[PDB]
Amino acid sequence: KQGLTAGLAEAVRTSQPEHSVDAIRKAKKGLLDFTAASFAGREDKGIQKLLRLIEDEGGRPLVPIIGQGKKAAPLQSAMLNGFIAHALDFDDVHSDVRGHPSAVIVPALIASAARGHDERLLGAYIVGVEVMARLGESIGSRHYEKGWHNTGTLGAIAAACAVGYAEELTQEELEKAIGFAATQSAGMRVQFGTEMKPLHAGLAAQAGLLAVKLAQSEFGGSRTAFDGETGFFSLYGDVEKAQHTLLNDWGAPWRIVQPGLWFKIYPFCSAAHHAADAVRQLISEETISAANTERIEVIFPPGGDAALTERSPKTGEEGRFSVEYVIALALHGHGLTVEHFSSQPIPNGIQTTIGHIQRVYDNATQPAPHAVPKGRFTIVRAYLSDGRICEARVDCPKGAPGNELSEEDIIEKLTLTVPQEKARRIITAVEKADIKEFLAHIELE
Amino acid sequence: KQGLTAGLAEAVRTSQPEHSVDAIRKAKKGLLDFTAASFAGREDKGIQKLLRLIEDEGGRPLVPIIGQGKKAAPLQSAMLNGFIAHALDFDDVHSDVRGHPSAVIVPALIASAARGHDERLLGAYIVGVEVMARLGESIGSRHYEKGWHNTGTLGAIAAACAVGYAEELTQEELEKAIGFAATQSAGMRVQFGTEMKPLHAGLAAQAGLLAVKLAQSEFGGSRTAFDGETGFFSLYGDVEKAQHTLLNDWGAPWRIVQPGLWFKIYPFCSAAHHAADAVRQLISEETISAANTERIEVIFPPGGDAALTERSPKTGEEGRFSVEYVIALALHGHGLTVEHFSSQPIPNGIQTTIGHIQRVYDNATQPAPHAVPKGRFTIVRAYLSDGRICEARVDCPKGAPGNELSEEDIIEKLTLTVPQEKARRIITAVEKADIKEFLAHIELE
Repeated sequence: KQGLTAGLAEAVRTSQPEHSVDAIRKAKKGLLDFTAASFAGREDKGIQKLLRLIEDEGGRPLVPIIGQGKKAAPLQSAMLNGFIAHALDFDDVHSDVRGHPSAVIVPALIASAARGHDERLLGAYIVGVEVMARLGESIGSRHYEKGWHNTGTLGAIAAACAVGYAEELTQEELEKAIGFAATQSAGMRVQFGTEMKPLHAGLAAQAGLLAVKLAQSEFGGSRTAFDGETGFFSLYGDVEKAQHTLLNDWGAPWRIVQPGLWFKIYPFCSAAHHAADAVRQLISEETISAANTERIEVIFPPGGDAALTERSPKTGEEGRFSVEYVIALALHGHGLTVEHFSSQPIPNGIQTTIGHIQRVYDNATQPAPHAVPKGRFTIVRAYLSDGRICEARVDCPKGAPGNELSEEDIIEKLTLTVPQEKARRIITAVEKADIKEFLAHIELE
Repeated sequence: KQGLTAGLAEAVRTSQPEHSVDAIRKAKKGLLDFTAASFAGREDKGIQKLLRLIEDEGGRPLVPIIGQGKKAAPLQSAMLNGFIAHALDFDDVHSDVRGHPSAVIVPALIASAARGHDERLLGAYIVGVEVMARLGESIGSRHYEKGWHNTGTLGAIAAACAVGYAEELTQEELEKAIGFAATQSAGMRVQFGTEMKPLHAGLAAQAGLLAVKLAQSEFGGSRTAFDGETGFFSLYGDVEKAQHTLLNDWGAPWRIVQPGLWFKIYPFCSAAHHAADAVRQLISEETISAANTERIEVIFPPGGDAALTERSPKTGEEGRFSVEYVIALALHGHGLTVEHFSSQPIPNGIQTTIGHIQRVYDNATQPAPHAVPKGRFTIVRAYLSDGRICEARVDCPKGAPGNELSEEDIIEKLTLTVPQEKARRIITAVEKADIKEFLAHIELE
């Protein structure tokens, strides 16, 4: 009669992710996307606030701060590197997680790898994603609806499990590490729209790393924190659901492959990517523009735009969650790029165009079987001068599983910030599973 | 201020605790009890596990680790000193908090006072207790019953508010710090019976200190984390209750005075202190002993022993939550002292005596008007040869508000560990509000 805590600890401990060629390939691509997203945010001012904070605390310079040209202590690095990866909303997402797995897991593993077992990082990454996906599937819808932020609340446990795999924790050590992570698990969706939201990823990475370090120190703790009427799932979610779903069909195929990580080509809310692809198609094929369009209708399935909470953004940052701003920015001839999603105010011409973009809801159109997320689509319809219309539909955006990034796409995202030579050195280190060389290259200056 | 977050921030910011002579006296006594509890646990092996961890991380030696003879970084010191204060269950309790306020608040304030504003520490301590008491009152009974550990889940916000008062944060900065603390709030009762339970106090102190440092760094965050249907009280407790109770009659009377901190004379669960007082009375006045007692009946009102979850402890640590062990230990002629509540096994003779002690429940006996906690009493009845019985009743144990420690009790608790001359110098520094000298003394080199 094995409880959920022991069940998860055993599944993690005895995993053999390196036996899956596809999962290893996907983990290498994940390291490259994580690096690209972190580099693209290297000038974000929140990073400097956090660097001044940890410099005031002090710490041994052991782990690189990605893209920042310095090192810091392991737990400090986990906080910093999680924030950096998530700061621009340019990092990866996972449909099971309903959140951002690599921004939590990879910082924890970077801190572990800088200090041993780096030969297990890729496998640990696969296992970490496996846990976070399954936690997201198991916790229940009410968890997010009530106000918890999955990236934070499930990230600490997933990071503890990834690092626990990497460091070859015993069954008892891993059970305790899971409980040490669960008893720190936190993060509130009220922080959305502020830089505390990406900081949740760093604090979750830090909490999971601390959980492993406590277990390795022989610190005492519960071995059954998932179990019972006061266990983690009863407290934060749906324990019946977790009992049915958490461990079923563990591993191959790994969740990092199926349903798979989605690597973003746009630095804004994944829920706007369909519209972004569609309007770009219309601008390319039909030469539409803000000047020649009277107005726009954006068609979602009911609830498809729930994450796009900004209908009248004033800032590029607020515009990250506005399908109106995404479409209007493209119609005005601008790239859907990092520089246009900052705290600077949206110019008045684009705001005028935003006022001519409306959302409508279509409960009859059947989503495509390969849609990401499942059941999602978006149609963009432009109204031109003489009553003419044109439309484009996207169900699986570029970068999502089923519409994967090309070789060249990965290189392009990496070279947003660094020369071609740097990006190629990074790619080669990752291809060779040379984690020491990877870590050396991603520090930058 | 309008809304709960702004309201609490304003209540904290504009507090004038220094106008309350009684509150200042109580805060000084709380500092001395915190110090004595921390000193008494200085040999705890968990402390060395945590010291090795933070030494591996590194940090500037800025803040004393109480009783350990070294300094560490502010956030590290908060973690260490909260653990140290709570490690033996010898630290203070508060009925509104349903938890251990000083083990959270004083570590955060020590880290803040070591870097300035030390003249505000005593006031900040009062304000911190005010917040944690009100959170414990406002969150609702279901919070603890569901499985959350109030010391952990309410401590970060209380510590952020104490340090925010000490460092004179603005209204906006305090609103943000409250949210930075709330979005980290965590801690599960499944960790009871392990040293992770006292570590919750340090992790809460650390999270509250981080919240203040983020607000001071101009880090972005929600200013309304208590408010709305995804706010802290809706997520973790009873938002209706909090709307009625959180801010009402603030600071009048200060909760550190009424109902007041309880300073323990025994290093075990407060709920056993009545029985401890009673059995000692019986041993003193009637010369009962393990040898001449057939059996014991211990009488509680319904629910009075709910916290005493161990009826058949195997170790002194488990014995901390066993009225049977407390009574049996006293009957066998041993002091109710730190050395008898360690992880070492309970000897077979004491276990035999434990088997002769039964709990019974009396719903008719009226608690005394001065009972602490409200409605609580304990009667100890000893059955001797020839059918004789003797009984002793305790309603307000020594150390509880209304039956406060003498000066001599305070010095005795301090000298469990250090010579009388050292303790007198510590007390003198606290009496004069010489916080710098106090901080110098409690490092123990």
